[PDB]
Amino acid sequence: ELNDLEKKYNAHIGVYALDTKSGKEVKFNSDKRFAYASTSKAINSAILLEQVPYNKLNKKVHINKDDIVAYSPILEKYVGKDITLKALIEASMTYSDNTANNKIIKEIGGIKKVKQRLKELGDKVTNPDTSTPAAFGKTLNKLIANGKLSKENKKFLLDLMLNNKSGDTLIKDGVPKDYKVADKSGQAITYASRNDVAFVYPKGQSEPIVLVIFTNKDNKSDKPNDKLISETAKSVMKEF
Amino acid sequence: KELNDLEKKYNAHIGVYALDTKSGKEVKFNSDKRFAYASTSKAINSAILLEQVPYNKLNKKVHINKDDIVAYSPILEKYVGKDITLKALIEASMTYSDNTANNKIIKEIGGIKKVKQRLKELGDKVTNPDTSTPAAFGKTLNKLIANGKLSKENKKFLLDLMLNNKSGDTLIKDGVPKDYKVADKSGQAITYASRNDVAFVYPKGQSEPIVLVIFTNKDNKSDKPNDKLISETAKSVMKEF
Ligand SMILES: [Cl-]
Repeated sequence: ELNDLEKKYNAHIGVYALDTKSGKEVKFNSDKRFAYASTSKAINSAILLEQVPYNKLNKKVHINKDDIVAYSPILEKYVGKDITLKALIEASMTYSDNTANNKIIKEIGGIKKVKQRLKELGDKVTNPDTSTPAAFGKTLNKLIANGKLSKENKKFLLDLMLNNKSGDTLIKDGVPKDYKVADKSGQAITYASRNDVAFVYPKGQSEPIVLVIFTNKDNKSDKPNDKLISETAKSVMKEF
Repeated sequence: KELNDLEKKYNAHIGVYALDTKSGKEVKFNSDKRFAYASTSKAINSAILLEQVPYNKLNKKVHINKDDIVAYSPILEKYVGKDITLKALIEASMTYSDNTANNKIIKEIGGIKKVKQRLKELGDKVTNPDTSTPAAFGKTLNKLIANGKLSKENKKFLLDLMLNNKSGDTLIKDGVPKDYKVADKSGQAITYASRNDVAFVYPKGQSEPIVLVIFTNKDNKSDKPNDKLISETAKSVMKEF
């Protein structure tokens, strides 16, 4: 199980899983801080979807040269063009586009308005760099799984997660055939697979198990442990 | 135990130097042997910058571009096209062992040539950017951080990071007594089996620390490192104080 997986891999593992149907929790270093990478992009996209209706997603934003930052694969092709908010959220959620994320936060009212929304949600732990498995899972439940998003803005966002290929070797490989997973992978720039979060849907249950899995090796940037994350998922899934 | 025997038990090479800065008492075992180190040197570089920047001035910001980014930069990869302060680069280098934060701290000092010159000046003529010895690295952390020139502010800012470091848990912090306070920085090579820990151990009742340096590598480099070795080395060495 989980401390044997610390030994097995020589990694640290932080888990927080929450069945929202029953209130049941699985923890393990839940109150320890990890650097979570692009999984914050799922938060920033849902807070803008709280304020913009699905029909108003056809608003264009103008992209100019100074707006573009490194590791933007879609938005580097938009210097001096306009793009809808919808296509900014697909680029940030499918490609982890950095320019798309910056424009989505600009559009929320700057990072202070994101910080403040989290204080309102009751998360005094998450900051743009690090959070704990526990803080993050609760924020994800309150904002996406049991939040205030319209039927249509929440199907839009979950289908981007449901149809994402990035972490089919992480929580997705780890659960049984018949569970459906909607995940936001870490897809970190400078080091290999380390984080993954998901909404796991039991076959015959509409409510999700929220599952946060943050891991740390330290200093080995090209070794992914896709299998430390799918093993940790398997063992967690027993509890439900 | 004996240290000779832990090498025998875990099939490892151990280098260790301990100095009680209160009495002046040293423990040595493979002291003058050279080991290639990595992230334990981030605490040396953090201490040379805090020697020329007053704590109130740590809010100064540097701009990050794509070309500063290097591999395993857990925190700074989220800052391309952004500024970050100097108190924040040091916390990312010390807490998360971020490599863009370390390189930017070295550039602030004035580069590797001024890190060299500073060591030379502290009397360390052994350490180079590649290897060092347990004895050289131990006298250098003592002369820069425990009996150095840092302000009170900056010496507690730096040790609080090392004290609340969750990546050194399975190493020195795990082998000492229950009421020994341990402030450390870990390190481990990428390409072969190697595991290091340097620390400032505070025995109950004394405010002077023991400086502990433990360098280790498995005799078969293809072997997975075992954190237990550092833990058990630390336990033996502490019995000598
Ligand atoms: Cl990641």
